[PDB]
Amino acid sequence: MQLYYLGPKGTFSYLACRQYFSATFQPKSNLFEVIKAVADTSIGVVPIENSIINIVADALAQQDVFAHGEIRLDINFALYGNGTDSISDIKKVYSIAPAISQTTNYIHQHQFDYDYVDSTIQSLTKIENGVAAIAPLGSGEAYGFTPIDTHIEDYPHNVTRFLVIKNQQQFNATSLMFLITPMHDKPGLLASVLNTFALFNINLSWIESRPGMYRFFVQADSAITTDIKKVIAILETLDFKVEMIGAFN
Amino acid sequence: MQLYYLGPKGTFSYLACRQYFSATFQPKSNLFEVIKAVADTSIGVVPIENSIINIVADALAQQDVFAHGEIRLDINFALYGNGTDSISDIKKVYSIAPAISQTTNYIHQHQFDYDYVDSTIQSLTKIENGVAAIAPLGSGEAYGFTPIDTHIEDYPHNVTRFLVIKNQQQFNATSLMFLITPMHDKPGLLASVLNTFALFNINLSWIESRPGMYRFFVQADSAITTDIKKVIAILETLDFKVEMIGAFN
Amino acid sequence: MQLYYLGPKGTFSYLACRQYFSENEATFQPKSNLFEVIKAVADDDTSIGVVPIENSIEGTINIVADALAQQDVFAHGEIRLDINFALYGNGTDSISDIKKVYSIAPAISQTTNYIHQHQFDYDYVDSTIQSLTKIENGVAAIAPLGSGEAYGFTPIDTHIEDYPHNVTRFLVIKNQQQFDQNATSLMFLITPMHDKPGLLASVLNTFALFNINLSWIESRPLKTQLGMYRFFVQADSAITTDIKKVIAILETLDFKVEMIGAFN
Amino acid sequence: MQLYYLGPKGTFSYLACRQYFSENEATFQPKSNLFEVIKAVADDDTSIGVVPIENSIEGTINIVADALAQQDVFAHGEIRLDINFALYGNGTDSISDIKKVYSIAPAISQTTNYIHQHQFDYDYVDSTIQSLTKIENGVAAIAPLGSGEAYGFTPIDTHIEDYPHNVTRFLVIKNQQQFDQNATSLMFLITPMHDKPGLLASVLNTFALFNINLSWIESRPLKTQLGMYRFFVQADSAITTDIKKVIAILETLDFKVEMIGAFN
Ligand code: NA
Ligand code: NA
Repeated sequence: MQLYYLGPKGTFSYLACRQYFSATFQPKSNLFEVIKAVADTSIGVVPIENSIINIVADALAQQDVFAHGEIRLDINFALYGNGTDSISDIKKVYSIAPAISQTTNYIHQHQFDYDYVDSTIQSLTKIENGVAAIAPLGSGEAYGFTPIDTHIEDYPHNVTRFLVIKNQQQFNATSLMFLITPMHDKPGLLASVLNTFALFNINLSWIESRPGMYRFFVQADSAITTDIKKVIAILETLDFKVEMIGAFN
Repeated sequence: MQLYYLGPKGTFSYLACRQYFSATFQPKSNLFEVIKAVADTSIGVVPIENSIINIVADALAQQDVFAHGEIRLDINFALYGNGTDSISDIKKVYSIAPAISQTTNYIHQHQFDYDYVDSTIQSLTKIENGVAAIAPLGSGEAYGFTPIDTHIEDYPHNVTRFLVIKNQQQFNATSLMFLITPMHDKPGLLASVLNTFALFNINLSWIESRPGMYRFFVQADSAITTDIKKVIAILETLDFKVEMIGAFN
Repeated sequence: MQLYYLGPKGTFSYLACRQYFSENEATFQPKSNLFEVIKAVADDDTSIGVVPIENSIEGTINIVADALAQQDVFAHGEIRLDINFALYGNGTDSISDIKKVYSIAPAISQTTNYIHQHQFDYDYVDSTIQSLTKIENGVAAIAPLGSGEAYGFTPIDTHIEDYPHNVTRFLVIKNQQQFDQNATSLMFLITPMHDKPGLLASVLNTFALFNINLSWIESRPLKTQLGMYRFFVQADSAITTDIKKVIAILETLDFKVEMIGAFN
Repeated sequence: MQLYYLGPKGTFSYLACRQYFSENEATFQPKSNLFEVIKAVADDDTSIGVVPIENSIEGTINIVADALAQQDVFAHGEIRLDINFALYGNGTDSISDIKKVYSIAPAISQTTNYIHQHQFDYDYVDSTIQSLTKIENGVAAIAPLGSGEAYGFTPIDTHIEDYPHNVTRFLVIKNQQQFDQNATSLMFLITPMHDKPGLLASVLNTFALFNINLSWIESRPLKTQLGMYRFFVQADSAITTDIKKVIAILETLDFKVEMIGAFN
């Protein structure tokens, strides 16, 4: 049971693999390579919402891969030092760009100097007297480093969402993921779609547009119900191609 | 007139700077750094739709930066060789991961071996006898390289969209960009919004959700009109915070 | 205090007045037609009137809806009347004896399956008391259930209506515009200023947004211009912030909105 | 061929029949009430009937709407009649001479500002010919414009209605259900199977989706159950693919849909 995910050890992907469903781990260098692998009858963990995905949504649409589960990662950044450098000894920090913005206020509270690095790995490289790396919690410790502080990010409940993927359309599910594709351009296509679910009061937890026409990624809090089959009928009558790409709990 | 954008010379950002509004160029290492700079009373070019942006949408929301123009880049990949290696001499190619997926069929038509590289710069490094780099057209030539072929991507009209940004809320505009933020959670908030514009038949060219609540990025094909002021009134009555973040032609 | 309604005695209006009011807290004042009823309420400051508003079986509610639109009169309550009928005869006859019935037109129309099942011959009369005067051996009157006993007659048969849940809704009306004020249903007049496609949907979509039920929706033509309409709507809500929201939205959409009623 | 309508001669129905038909392609058959009209059309296979459907000023359209719902009768066309009135007198009198008018109730209600401006005293009569019989020195009849000249009288004054664009819409009805077939407006009966909030909006929202205008929307109560309704809708469209789409959607939403009319 090969579990393909974005590596190396210590990424968000790996953290969510581990911290959630604690199973032979197979790290991949980026996501194209993890989707390919999954699409051998194996498993994959891979982000969809707000990561630090075109590719993912896209393979989901190709029917190369299907979503059987969800995992929501508590985004969290730590500060890693050289071993009892105390926080007040940190002169300078090193982190990738998206993480500097996640933690820009922390940098400021403390008036750290800072600059950028291609990797969290490279962040760890820079650690020395008066130098700390901002990286995800649970991640510096893969390579023997101990946080100076933790929950470092400016905003309190930032979350990334991860899908469990397979090459198996094998979906008692109580959340459903749909690709809804317009067969022609007209005004208000997204509106059509949202309104059809809202007829039936089917709450949509997540919705996404992707290509100047767009197709639609929607996720609904509800089981396979007769109401769901109705909105499907209506959408098809409205000219939407409808394929279910996820079903889970 | 410092023009801040994502570098180095030969990125999509730079290409759109150049090919569109052909002006003192100031390349930046990534986008956080270009938004900061813009937010000195200067200019910025920066992508919003489908790039190969959390950060961008986010600064637009902070009112740190405002959009005064649009540029749509014809995505396009070329094949760069060592100088009359003909296409049939290419054994292997090197490119970043998102570009391999853009061109996966081209790789296959020709049965190239392939692997990944951190950069287009690094792609160019690998060029030798029997080795070619897949990179954006107009980009290998910044560093003296000539395409083996061009329009290499699998799908024909992929496009990225770029905003012209400023630290100036100084908006005769005929496209309008709004941040619409819900003051509370209830079902169908996005629906509310789309339906209000559709009352007035105001076509929305682009719409985006971002944070488990969401705020909304919408762009409307219409001027500052009395109808637009109406939908604004309605949205405020519905409890949406409304700020205009873009206005252009 | 005056209670105007459509007479003569034994109409459905009259019955609604009996069901819903004491004779010893109102003086009953029958009028000849609905125009007169509304006119009397309009001019008598210590009056109410009871007037059909939904599912009349005789005569149009438009005249009532127009009085309300022009604010000649105001709605201060509603009452629902079951529309049921009986067969009234000579005290002797059984149903097997009846050869012929006489009835007002509205009553025939509601009891036609009845009339047919029984193969009665029939003819029309101008009023229920008229009906009653045709009674003799083998002749019956079809009348509002309980109207024959207002004149000293007895049914041969009752509950003879063809449908069981036919209900006419009446308004209790007054010439004063000041309403109960823990009101739990609201009536609005809503008038578009310009012609636009989908005006009614607009209105209904707005109330749905705040999940507020409409128990009644009526339209009437402007009459001052071809093609234009106004809307009558009754909402199950007290006057709340949600309600002020829909009015604001409707006004932004260029409808004028006015409360024409409020009660329980 | 029979043309049933509400009499006697000189009603608005009668006038609509004159405006819209030859006497020499129909035999005119007045009936006493709308129930009789609909009943005659229902039983006469070579018949039409002309019957009010929108903006009646006298008497309810519900009976017509119910006949249509039960498919006793079918709509094969519509005609619009201007509702206008004249003052009819003794050939001698001028308006300055008139002390008193007599009129049917519906006519008083539409000419009341008129009556008031001129300070006529008035009273009611049961029909326009009755009106006409009250005429003498200082006494006039208010009647449908062109109905006095059906009996040999002349107006003292015309176009005396208080509003200029009051229009009653009539249906041309038949007991056969087979329609014109380059039809450009469609009438549907649409009935929900279950009670749900926002049923009417559902229907209207569905037609809007395909940008199809509704020129008329009416509701009627089920009557077999409390609380339930059916919907009458007239759509400006021929029978197209868009139309088949809305019906499919409506049926998916658990309405039954049936064509009750189709014409131009
Ligand atoms: Na009953
Ligand atoms: Na007129």
